[PDB]
Amino acid sequence: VHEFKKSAKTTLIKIDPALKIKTKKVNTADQCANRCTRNKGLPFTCKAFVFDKARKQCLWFPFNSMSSGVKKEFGHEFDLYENKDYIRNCIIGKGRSYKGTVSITKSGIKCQPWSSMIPHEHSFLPSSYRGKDLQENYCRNPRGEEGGPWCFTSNPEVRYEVCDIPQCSE
Amino acid sequence: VHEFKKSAKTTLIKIDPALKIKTKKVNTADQCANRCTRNKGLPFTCKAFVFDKARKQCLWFPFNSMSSGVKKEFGHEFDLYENKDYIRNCIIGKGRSYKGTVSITKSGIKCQPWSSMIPHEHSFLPSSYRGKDLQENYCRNPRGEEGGPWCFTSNPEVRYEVCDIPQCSE
Repeated sequence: VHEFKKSAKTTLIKIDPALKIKTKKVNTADQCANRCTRNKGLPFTCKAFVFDKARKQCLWFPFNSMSSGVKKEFGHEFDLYENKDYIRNCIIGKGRSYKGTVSITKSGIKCQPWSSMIPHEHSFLPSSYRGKDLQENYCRNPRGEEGGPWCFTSNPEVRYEVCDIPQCSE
Repeated sequence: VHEFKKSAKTTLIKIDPALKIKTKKVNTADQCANRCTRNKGLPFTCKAFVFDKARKQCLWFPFNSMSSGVKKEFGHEFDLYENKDYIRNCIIGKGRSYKGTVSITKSGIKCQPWSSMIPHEHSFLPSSYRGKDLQENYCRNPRGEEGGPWCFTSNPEVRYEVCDIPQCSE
C-alpha cells in the first residue's frame, strides 16, 4: 500500500457516468490496494482507490486526481490512494506541476516534511501555498523556480537541496 | 523485488568517473531491493541495484540502464533491478520507446506474456524486435503504430488491446 500516494481525508468525485467505478468492502485498506495493484476483477485499469473507512469499503477508479473531469473533496472517513504508475514520475519544464512521491534530495538526504519546522524553519507551509501539494516530504517546486523540485533537508547541516528527478524529455 | 524491472545476466558500468556507487554483502537479491525502494542509508537517489549471485552482494546505483553516464555489460552472475519510480511512466509521442511495467489493457485484462503463444499465437518475439523490450507481459509499441503501447490479452476472447498509458505533455 506504500506503492500508492496517500491523501488523507480525501475522496474523488466525477460527475460523468462515463468513467466507470467498481466498489466493495474489506478489513484493511491494504486489501483495497493489493487489489488495485493486481487489477484483479476490474472492468478497467485501476489508477486510484479510496478507502471509505466509515463503510469499511473500497472505491476503485480508472482515474485519479490529476484526471480531467474529476475533483477532490474532503471527508474525514476517506483516505485517497493513487497508484504511482499513473502519477507522472518525470518533469515538465521547471517541474512546477510535479506531484510525484520522490522524498529524497540528489545526495540522498531524506526530505524534511513541509509542515515541519524541525530541523529547519521555513514559510513554505501548505496553508500559505495552495494546490501546491506541499504534503509529507515530497519534492516540490511551489515557486516554479529554476532548480526544479526541491525540499528542505532532514539534516541540520543542510537547509535545502534540489531533488534528482528527470525531465520527461529525459 | 516485485517493484523492480529485472534484467538477467546484466550489470552496469559507469563511464563517468563522477557517478558513485555503494556495495555490501548480502544473502539475497530480495534484501537489496528493500534498501533501495526505501532509499535507506544511501548517499543518493537509488535508481537501480544489481545483485551478484556469485559473491552475494548488492550494488545500489544513482542511475539505471537509460542514464547517459552508463552502459550495460554481460555477466552470468549479475541480475539488474531497475526501480519503477525512475523509469518514465508516461508516453512520448506514439510510444515505441515506452519501457514501463504497466501490463494491463485499457479495460482491465492482464497482458499475455510476449514469449508465450497461449492464449494467442503471434510472431512478436524479442528476436524480431531488438531494442523494443518485449519482455514479461509489458504493454509495448514495437511498431510505433498510432494506437499506442498495446498487448496480447490473457483473455482468449480478446487477442490484443491498447493500454491506458498517459501522454507526457497532455
